[PDB]
Amino acid sequence: APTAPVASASSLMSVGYFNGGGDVTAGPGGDINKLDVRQITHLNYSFGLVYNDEKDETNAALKDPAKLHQIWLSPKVASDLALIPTLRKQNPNLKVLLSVGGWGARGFSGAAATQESRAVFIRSAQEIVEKYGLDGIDLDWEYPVNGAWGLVASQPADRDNFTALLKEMRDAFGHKKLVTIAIGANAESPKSWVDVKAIAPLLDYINLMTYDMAYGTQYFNANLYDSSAWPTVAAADKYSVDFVVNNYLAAGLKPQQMNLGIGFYGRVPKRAVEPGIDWTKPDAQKNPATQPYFGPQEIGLFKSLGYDLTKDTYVKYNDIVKKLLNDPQKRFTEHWDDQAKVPWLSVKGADGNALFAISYENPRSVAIKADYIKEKGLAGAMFWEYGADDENQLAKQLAASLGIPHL
Repeated sequence: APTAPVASASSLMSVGYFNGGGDVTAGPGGDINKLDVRQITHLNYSFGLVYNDEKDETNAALKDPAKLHQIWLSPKVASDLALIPTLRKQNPNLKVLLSVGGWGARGFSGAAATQESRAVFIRSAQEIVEKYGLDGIDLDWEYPVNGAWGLVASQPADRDNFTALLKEMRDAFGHKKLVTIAIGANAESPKSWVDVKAIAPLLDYINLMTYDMAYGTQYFNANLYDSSAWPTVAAADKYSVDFVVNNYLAAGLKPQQMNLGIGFYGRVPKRAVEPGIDWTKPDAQKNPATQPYFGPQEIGLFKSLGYDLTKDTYVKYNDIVKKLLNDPQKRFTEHWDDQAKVPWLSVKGADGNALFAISYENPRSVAIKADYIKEKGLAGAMFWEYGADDENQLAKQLAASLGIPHL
């Protein structure tokens, strides 16, 4: 122990995404004038996009050749960023970052390719951070090298180009603005996509996207540990939050550099609606490891509730409460998994059998993830996102369980 006491240690972090830009699919984000920021230490306003020359880009605004490699702010994003000072009144020590990228956002591979292209991107970030009085920039490139399985352009040079982009961004911003990233759950991310040891000293912290695991042959979307009763069939699909954290610790990231991402939403597992393939098998597609257990009645049920499960499986927590838990016909039965430490709902099939419909986060499971953050010595939590929460209930539980102090 020290010979003299030290000042009060700063609290754990809670980094909340506010998806004010929205999507073309989901429409614009929420109303920044109604946003309550009392439960967070850092706000990631999302998303800025990247002007790019990828052939498959559909956003015509991003194709301006005069602005290639710069950051694009939609009208809604630019309007909202001008309103940041009004949020600071609720939480004067709040740090606000602009997040650039997101799932399906093109342009990083080209922007990162050369010192010259990186310099254009960085100068754009500097101008935006300065002119809107932000505290820093967050980069959500999904993903260097892998390209989110071909969804965005990618090349092997992305790995070391990403390091260079972050190093040159830190050089330009200095030590008085924040630079952070979101990083994927996939085990291949630290192995092949991102040089975590090289980038960690450049970044204020790293947000782990410890969610979106309800794919392939896996049932749960953000199980803390493996579920004993619902095991994943193909080894490459076997994920848990603890597995992801341990992968990044083994790759050399320190606990104090990582926030644990929490999803304020649920997913219907892809295993319900699409054959799950074990790619290690011969004739893998001919002999699926799992087969869909939803039929037309269950697909139609979700359609009647506003979800086309062939296109997306995402259900906001507020809609889980309103449409599923509070379904007037009480068609969804609630369950708890003792090892995954998350809730899940079943529906009765046409054959009368209970079927695993969706796993998600509730206050109980969020409190458990907060206690795990404390147990593992992590830096705090990150969450996606305010517009999916139900009157900030998950954000409030998270703050209470982490001990975030009040104003």
